[PDB]
Amino acid sequence: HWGYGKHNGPEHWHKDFPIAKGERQSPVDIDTHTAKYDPSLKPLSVSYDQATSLRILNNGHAFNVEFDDSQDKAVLKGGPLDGTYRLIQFHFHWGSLDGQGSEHTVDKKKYAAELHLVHWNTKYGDFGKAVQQPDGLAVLGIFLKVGSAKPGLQKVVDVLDSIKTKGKSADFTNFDPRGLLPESLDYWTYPGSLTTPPLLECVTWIVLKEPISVSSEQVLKFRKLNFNGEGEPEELMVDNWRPAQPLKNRQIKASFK
Ligand SMILES: NS(=O)(=O)c1cc(C(=O)CSc2nc3cnc4ccccc4c3[nH]2)ccc1Cl
Ligand SMILES: [Zn+2]
Repeated sequence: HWGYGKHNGPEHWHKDFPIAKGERQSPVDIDTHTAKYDPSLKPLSVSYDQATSLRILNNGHAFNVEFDDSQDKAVLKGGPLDGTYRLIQFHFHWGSLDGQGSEHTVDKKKYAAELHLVHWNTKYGDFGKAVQQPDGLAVLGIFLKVGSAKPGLQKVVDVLDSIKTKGKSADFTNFDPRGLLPESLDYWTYPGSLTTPPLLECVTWIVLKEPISVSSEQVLKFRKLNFNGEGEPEELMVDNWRPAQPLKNRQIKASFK
């Protein structure tokens, strides 16, 4: 039922999912001036050398590139995190125009898109149990701006026509998510939630300061995807972002400056 339209978009989600008005909802605006530099924060450890991508799926809201998370192969640690978080999937949120599309904002700035690399805490055994825990997930968020192409993105862009509509999937092996990372791993971090229903308050958000650039042609291909299934009226998959939510009783920490 939920989606991103006038009638079922973010401002409606609270009726099915009451925590949408909770105390640690995401995304948020990152006020860079009031983010607290924490010299005790560690460098993020991104260990994606042995990542095994499996498949790409249009789930009707976005597309997910899924990984084999049945061993410690692509893991996130360090940073604000205790213990080890395994990559399960990544996906993006993007706009109908270059001036919008990110979920997090930085001093109210919206990026064209935002990449979420979703990881679950191995102490909880699997993703489904992890999302019921307050430290269950760690999502690495990376902003996308439009400029020069991201060559490491092109494999993803080129398979989108094979997953145009809801429920379509395609094999997607040997994709290296290191090609989606900017040079710096400087980040902001704060406790929050899934940005999509069920909006569970289980995420440590780690948002990189440095965006990656992607070309106008790459983001255009995102915008040709469909939220509908095959054989249904075409509604372009665009503006699949949730706006900034109240920060409430939270502090955003900076690993830099
Ligand atoms: N936008 S986000 O917060 O990074 C984020 C997005 C998503 C998705 O939207 C993937 S599609 C997706 N469909 C479902 C259905 N039920 C779920 C129940 C619990 C948890 C996830 C669920 C889910 N995720 C999954 C995890 C995260 Cl952390
Ligand atoms: Zn997301």
